[PDB]
Amino acid sequence: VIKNETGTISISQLNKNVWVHTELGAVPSNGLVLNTSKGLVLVDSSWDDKLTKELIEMVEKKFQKRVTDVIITHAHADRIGGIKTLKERGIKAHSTALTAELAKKNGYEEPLGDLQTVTNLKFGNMKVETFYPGKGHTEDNIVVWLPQYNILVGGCLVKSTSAKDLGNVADAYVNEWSTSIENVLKRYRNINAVVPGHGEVGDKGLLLHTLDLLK
Ligand SMILES: [Zn+2]
Repeated sequence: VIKNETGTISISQLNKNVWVHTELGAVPSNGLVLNTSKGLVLVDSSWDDKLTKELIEMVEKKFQKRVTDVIITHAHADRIGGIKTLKERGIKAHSTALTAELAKKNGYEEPLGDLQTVTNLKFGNMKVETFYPGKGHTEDNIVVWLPQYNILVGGCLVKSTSAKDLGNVADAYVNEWSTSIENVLKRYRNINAVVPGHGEVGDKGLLLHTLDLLK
């Protein structure tokens, strides 16, 4: 549970090799910091470059290793915003082809577009699975699964126990969103914890909570 001084960044621990990163904008977004024997892996970066830089520098210093990869969960500014920083420092920015094309169309530098519907990644000792469940918060939103701990990073497809709204539904697919959440529940039937795009960590109850919000 290491927070910065002023800047708006904090890092909470869950496992011996998994932490949560939260950054303020008017809404505090979440992400993941995975400590592996080959380097640090992030599930999402931050709102912009300035925040993304501070974030990388904070964890590299703490864990004594380099951030080598980042997985972008969708193309919105809050997730793709620090792409320039990632690209110039040589950090691999993974994403689906869809997320990659949406970032470009919106004027952002593009991530790798290497991820499929189900992609199995392995970082030294760590194993990470990416999964596209269908449209919801956006047309491209994906979730991240850590099998070794049964942890799920839901991104903005999943709302926390504090969200009484669906948020910005401008690029959302409110109809398929319920089916997409069901795809996640069907694929991962035993979840230990769930990390929402915004809000506090939870469990399977976050998905059911999102389903109710979609009614
Ligand atoms: Zn979004």
